[PDB]
Parts: sequence; C-alpha cells; structure tokens
Amino acid sequence: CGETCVGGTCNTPGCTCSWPVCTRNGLPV
Repeated sequence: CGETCVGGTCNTPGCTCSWPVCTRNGLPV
C-alpha cells in the first residue's frame, strides 16, 4: 500500500493495519 498505520489507521481501501505499515491481501504493498 506504501502506507503506514503507525496510528492504527489506513487510508488505502483494502489495506489492513500491521503496525507500523498497512498490508494488502497479506503483504505490504
């Protein structure tokens, strides 16, 4: 997702929080 969820939040739709980065379908993209 190229996103971080340091604050336990992700903007990218479908990206799950996996501190400190947002993961997508099982992998941070």
